[PDB]
Amino acid sequence: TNLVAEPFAKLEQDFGGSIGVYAMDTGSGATVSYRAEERFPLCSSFKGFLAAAVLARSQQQAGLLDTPIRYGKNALVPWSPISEKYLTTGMTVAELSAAAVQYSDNAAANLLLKELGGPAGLTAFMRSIGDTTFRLDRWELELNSAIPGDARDTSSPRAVTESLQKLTLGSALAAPQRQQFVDWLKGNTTGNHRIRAAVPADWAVGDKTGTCGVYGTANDYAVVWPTGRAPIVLAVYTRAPNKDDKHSEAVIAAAARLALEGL
Ligand SMILES: C[C@H](CS)C(=O)N[C@@H](B(O)O)c1ccc(F)cc1
Repeated sequence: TNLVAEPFAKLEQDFGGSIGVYAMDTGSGATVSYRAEERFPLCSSFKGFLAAAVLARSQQQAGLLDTPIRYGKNALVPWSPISEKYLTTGMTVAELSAAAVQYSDNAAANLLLKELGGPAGLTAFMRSIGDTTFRLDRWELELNSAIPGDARDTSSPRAVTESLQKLTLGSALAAPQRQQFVDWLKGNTTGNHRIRAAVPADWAVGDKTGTCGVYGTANDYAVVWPTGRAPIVLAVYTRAPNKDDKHSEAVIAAAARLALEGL
């Protein structure tokens, strides 16, 4: 819990919806929590964990990452800029994972989900590193419905942070695989106005965003490297109760700030 929750409550009330935060200092063990136990839509942030499910297989399947995929045009659901660009060449499993992570590429996420046996398969992976909260049920783009109280395609900020720590900094992935996942996260292009905007620009960050396009539901999670110190892992999710509600990158940044300053 949190005995100085007031800063977050005010931010949430001003926003009009739900804020969800869970931050961990790996070095000290300190944590900041606000609706950290409550379910929020993953939207696109599942793609980070997806690439990690991929990097995990690649430890048993050699050359999985270099495997080209010659996808067709009807793989190209909206918001697939990298896939769209590379339609004519195809793309490797690695490049798909990269584009999944750093551009939120929709088609590339679906192509990887297929290689792993769909949402249930990604969900199996996360159960296998100790996440009993995460569940992916659907593909892009239906998984973005963000319907109030729908448990499909949801996790909790703390289980997202705890899983992210396992895959980037602990033992769930082999050291190189682990380095590749952190490197993919560090090259993200979509998170500049969210958690990154709350960090001092001297700290290395890798993050993955999600944006459902409805119900003011948007999110981001991150590993952040302070000067001289163990890294911080955090997740900041949002939703709102009207379909019409606009999400807010500012609130995600602000809530991340409050977590970082809490720590
Ligand atoms: C409707 C929404 C676009 S607003 C969508 O279909 N997918 C989300 B995703 O978060 O799952 C998304 C958002 C931004 C991107 F650049 C890529 C993907």
